[PDB]
Amino acid sequence: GSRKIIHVDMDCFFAAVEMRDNPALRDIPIAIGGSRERRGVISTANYPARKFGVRSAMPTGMALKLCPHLTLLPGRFDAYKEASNHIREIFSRYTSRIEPLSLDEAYLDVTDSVHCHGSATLIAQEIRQTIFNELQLTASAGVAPVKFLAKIASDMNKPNGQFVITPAEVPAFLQTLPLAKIPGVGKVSAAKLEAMGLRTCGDVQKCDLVMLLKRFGKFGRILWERSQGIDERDVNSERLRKSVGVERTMAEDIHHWSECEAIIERLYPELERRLAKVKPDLLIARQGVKLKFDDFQQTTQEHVWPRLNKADLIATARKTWDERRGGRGVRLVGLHVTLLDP
DNA sequence: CTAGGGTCCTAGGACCC
DNA sequence: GGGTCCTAGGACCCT
Ligand SMILES: [Mg+2]
Ligand SMILES: [Mg+2]
Repeated sequence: GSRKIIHVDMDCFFAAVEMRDNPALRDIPIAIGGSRERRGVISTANYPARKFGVRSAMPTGMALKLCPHLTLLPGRFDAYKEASNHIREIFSRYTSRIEPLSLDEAYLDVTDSVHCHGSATLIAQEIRQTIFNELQLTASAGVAPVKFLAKIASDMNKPNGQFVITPAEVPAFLQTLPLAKIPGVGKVSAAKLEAMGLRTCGDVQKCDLVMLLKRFGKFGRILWERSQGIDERDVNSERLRKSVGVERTMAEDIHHWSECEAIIERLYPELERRLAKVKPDLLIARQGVKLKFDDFQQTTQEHVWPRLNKADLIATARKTWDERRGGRGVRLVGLHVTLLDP
């Protein structure tokens, strides 16, 4: 009763696309991200930039101090979306059991596959080879009996490689696996887990489920399970978008409602155009706004509302501006919509 | 020196039974 | 007091 799960993951995705489309970028350090003047961050970087320590989510000013010749690119999201659609279609040639997790990656359940003599290892390799043909981009892959181990595995032999974890290999792999590598255990949780002496799955295996449940709730059950290789989550090909949002951080903080209003007027057409692609009649479940202050606290306020409406967003932003700004400056303004249920 | 696109979980009061 | 909706906030995911 053992499933075969593939996780496919594109290498340096946004950067790989820019280098394909402009070979002059192949061997110099490059990164997609907002300039330091726009208070931006790195979305991702190629391997020459990563050599300098440039990483995703690094403030761009830090990236540039580490790597002064970093070439900064704004991003071509239709180019990325197009490569995303193309790899998903490549995935469909092998199975319909496809759960995309972002533009550049997906789980595949190939348990019931007839391709490559039922070998999940060869399926993954054929998929990666096919993606290199056809798109001139490379991908890595992970093969395992459950989702999270497959997703961990695709990072281990990257770029342009794969890694297989058999059931026989699961207990050795788990024993020294850092908790922070489990998707969904982030910096905050890893630091709480570290501070009680829990660093690895082998550490958590020596723990009581009842204690984990008291101290972490449902998360403690996930921790307990994952540390044993337990991950019964099914590959689900039927997930749907639940929200759409548009926000911008300005180059300088704002302090006047007129400035905030001016920003919303430019945000709103963009929110409308994006909603309309998925919901032509603009019918929605909720809409709302987001401010982030110069002390980096953030507030959202949103409400039931039947259809995208600019004036109500302005009104709501006005209340938020007056009712919970407390005189600090504002670095981000955002608009947001919750989609209807079906 | 701290983005923008999102998902999921938690938690209190409202409301309904 | 138990479901469920409403709303806010936050950890976390991807590049
Ligand atoms: Mg990737
Ligand atoms: Mg990815």
